[PDB]
Amino acid sequence: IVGGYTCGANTVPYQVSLNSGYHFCGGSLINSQWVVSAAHCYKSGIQVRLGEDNINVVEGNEQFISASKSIVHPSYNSNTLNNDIMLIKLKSAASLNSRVASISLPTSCASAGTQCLISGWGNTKSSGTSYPDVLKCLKAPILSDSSCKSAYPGQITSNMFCAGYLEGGKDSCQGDSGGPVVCSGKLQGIVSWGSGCAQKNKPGVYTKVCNYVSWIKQTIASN
Ligand SMILES: [Ca+2]
Repeated sequence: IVGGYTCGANTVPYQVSLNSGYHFCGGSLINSQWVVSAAHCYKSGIQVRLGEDNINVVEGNEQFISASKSIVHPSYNSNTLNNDIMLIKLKSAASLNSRVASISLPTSCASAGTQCLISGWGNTKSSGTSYPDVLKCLKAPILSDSSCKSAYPGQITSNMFCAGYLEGGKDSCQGDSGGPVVCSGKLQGIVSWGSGCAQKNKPGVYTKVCNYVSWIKQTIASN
């Protein structure tokens, strides 16, 4: 997260870190046994780390649980990042409490102008590299479909929305991928892609979660 703020420990209780020896992507806990992340975060050997603030210090609220199964969206295209969503089932159920909690799925899509909270352990510089140990946050609005398409000609599908600031300076970044965009208490987006980070006229691009709720629910019901 570029241009954000320190969230505060365990204030984003649905935020997870995906670990394969190291933090490599975010995710969102959607019930005691399932995480939503970005398909471009897929790899084998995932440990899901819940209840994290400092990802380099054991602070006392962590739950570390191996993935038992990963399910990349059937229609994920890694070239276009269309359908950039995956589900991860945990080998055991998380213990849910105030610091480790699921985030509600949307019943309806969000609209341009709604403010949302984007979070993660990704890069904090736009012309630099610095990776934080503690969770970072950014409040940002959803942008219009037309401004999104104008920023990224020929690239925005019906499964993508933009959020952030066209002026630059405030965005998600490398290492935030797979993490949440939460708007009025609902998971509306997944950190997906963008040209650089926090560049002028290059807002963040997010997977549009509301398009996937039917797939999420049926997948959970049969797995
Ligand atoms: Ca920790």
